[PDB]
Amino acid sequence: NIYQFKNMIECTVPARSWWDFADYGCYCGGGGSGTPTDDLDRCCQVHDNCYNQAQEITGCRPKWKTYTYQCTQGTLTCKGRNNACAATTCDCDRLAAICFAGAPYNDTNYNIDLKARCQ
Repeated sequence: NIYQFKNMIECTVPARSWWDFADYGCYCGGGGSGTPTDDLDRCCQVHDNCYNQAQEITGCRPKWKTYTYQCTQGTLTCKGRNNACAATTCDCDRLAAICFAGAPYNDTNYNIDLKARCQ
């Protein structure tokens, strides 16, 4: 669920408040269309698409599905006790958190005008 995803981000990117990723570019946070503004935005686009794929699983709701994962000593892991839905969304979240940690963060792309620049 979103609470867990937030914690994954805090796990992989300790040097930044997770809020910095809540409204970035065309894909991070609200909005899910247009051309990704940079590498970080591409991470969010992939995450968006991943959730769309997971929701094709019967009764699978990415934003609310509670999965089993662990974050210790710099390692993020999705546990083996997850059913197909939980396993899928945990992986979507894990890959995005890892993607975030290796992508540059440009302050100029934070809180941009989605209606005007993401068409």
